[PDB]
Amino acid sequence: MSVIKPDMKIKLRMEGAVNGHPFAIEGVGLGKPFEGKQSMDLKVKEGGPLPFAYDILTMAFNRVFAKYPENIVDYFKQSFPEGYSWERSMIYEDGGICNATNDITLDGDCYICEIRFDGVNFPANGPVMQKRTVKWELSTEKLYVRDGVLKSDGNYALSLEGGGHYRCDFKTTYKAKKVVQLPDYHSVDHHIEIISHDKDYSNVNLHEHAEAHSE
Repeated sequence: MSVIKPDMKIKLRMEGAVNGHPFAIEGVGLGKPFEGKQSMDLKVKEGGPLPFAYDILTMAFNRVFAKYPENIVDYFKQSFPEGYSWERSMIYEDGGICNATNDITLDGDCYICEIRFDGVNFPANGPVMQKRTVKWELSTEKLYVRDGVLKSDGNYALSLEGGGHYRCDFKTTYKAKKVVQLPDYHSVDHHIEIISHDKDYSNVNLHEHAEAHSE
């Protein structure tokens, strides 16, 4: 509790590859852990202009920024100052698959995030490589306990240019770096949005709003 403040800073770096194309992105941000809101400025440092849709990256760019009611255990605010890491697979319906990890530490009032992101098998004719995505729809993450850690699933969808949706299945494992109380089964609704961007998304402002529920 005492380590989590109403306003806290974010620093992150992402390294990765999509279809073998390497890149690196750094971010600085700000968030309100109790109101479940955060914003960040992201700059592509290497591998730009990115030849794939930026939207496959945005949910990789921290569940401490989610509004939790008093009747649901908060795995994430419990884990600090030591922090926690996660592991995630994102399986798109045309066979592209992204794996990603994130190690989250706290230094003072600033979350430090190291992200590895690796996607493969995106077809050259598909919405990702041709940059035909518009936005993520509202995403409901379902969290449950297995083997003493916290897992989650999600059936998410990107709306496309010209209509229709592009489905992706998310599978996440969360691992706190210290012993914490484990929550019951519950949900978190996420709204993610690219607020601003330049010509080739070398500069992007990203916003997220997340709230937890269980009834």
